[PDB]
Amino acid sequence: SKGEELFTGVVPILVELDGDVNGHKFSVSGEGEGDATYGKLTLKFICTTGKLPVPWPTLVTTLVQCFSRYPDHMKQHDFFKSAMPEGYVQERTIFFKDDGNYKTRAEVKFEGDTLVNRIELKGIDFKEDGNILGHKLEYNYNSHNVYIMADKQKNGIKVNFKIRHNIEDGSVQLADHYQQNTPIGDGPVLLPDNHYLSTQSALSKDPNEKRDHMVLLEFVTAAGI
Repeated sequence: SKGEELFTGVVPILVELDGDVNGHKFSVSGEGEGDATYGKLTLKFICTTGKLPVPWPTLVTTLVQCFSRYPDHMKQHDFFKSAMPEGYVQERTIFFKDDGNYKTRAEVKFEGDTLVNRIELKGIDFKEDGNILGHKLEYNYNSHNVYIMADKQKNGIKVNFKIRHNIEDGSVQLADHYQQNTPIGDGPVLLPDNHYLSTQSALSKDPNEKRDHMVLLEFVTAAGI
C-alpha cells in the first residue's frame, strides 16, 4: 500500500525545532523510534541552546501522527502515511487560554530511512509571569482525542483538539489547537471520513542526562469509525 508499507517495522525518528517565544530564541533536537503497528513512539529531546524558556509540555504536540495505529477496518482513513514518503506540511495555531499563542509550520517526511519532523515555531503575546513563561506547568501530559476532518479543497485534512495542561496550583489550562495538513507531493492521498485519534503520553527524565531534556512515551490509536 506504498505509504503504509514504510511503517510496517520500527522507523527511526529525528525532530528539529527552531523557536522564538516573546523574543526568547531556542532550538530543540530529538531522536527516537516509532512503531505504527502498535501506535507507539519513544523519543528523547534536548534543548540545544541551553535552558528551554517555555515548559516542555507546551511543545509536545509540536514535536509525527503517521505513527498512529489505524486498525485494519479504518486504514482507508490514514492520510498521514498515504502522503509518505514525500511527506506533508503540518501547520498549527495553538491558543493558550488567557495567555499567548504559538504558530507553527513543520515538514514531516522521510530523509532516507529516517522519518524527520522539521519545525519553525513563533510565539507571541505571552505574559512574562503567566503559566508558560513563568514555568508553572506540571511535568506530565494528559490523554486526549484529536479530531480529524477531510479538507478536499486543500487535498489534505483539518484537525482540531484541546490540550489540558496541569498547572502546579491544581488548575488546568487549555491549549486550543487548530491544525491543517497538506501533502508535499503531487500523488494521490487518502482523504478520510471524520474520526479521531486517542492519545496517551508519559513524560520522564533521563537520570544521566545533564542537558535540559524530555523523554516521551506515547500511544496513539485511531478510533470513532
